[PDB]
Amino acid sequence: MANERMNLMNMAKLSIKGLIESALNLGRTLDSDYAPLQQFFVVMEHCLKHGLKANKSFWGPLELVEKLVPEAAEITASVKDLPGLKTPVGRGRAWLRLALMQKKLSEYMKALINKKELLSEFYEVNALMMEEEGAIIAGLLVGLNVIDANFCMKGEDLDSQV
Repeated sequence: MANERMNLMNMAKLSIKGLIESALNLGRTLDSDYAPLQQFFVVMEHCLKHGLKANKSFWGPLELVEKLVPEAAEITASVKDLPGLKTPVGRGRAWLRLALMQKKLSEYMKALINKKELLSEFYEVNALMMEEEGAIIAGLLVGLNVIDANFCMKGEDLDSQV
């Protein structure tokens, strides 16, 4: 279990660094078609599912966030109202994308890992989010605050000068 954690963290380090470097080279707003970003969401999900106690999957832990950081209220509500979103895993995926758009993911993950008593309801004692790897990942996520992503309508696609 301690090895699976280290592998996931090394997987996260690589995805975070690749996303940041690639996005900076690209220079424009990112959306769902951006492969380095799709990789980040998948790795982040694998990290959040690790050591989950045997069902909201990783959505369970993400729900606690708004109680620790009020600002996460709006996106939490948004996902509970997303058109056709029917599964917890789906809500967890939409929540991650909106958090990345808000440039708030590091803040939300740091708030969670710092409340292991609450997290224990959802994770085993040796889960990534319950261990040191989880804390390193939350710190590494701060670099993603530079990412400009929009998973909805982009104003630049609609504008025209009269």
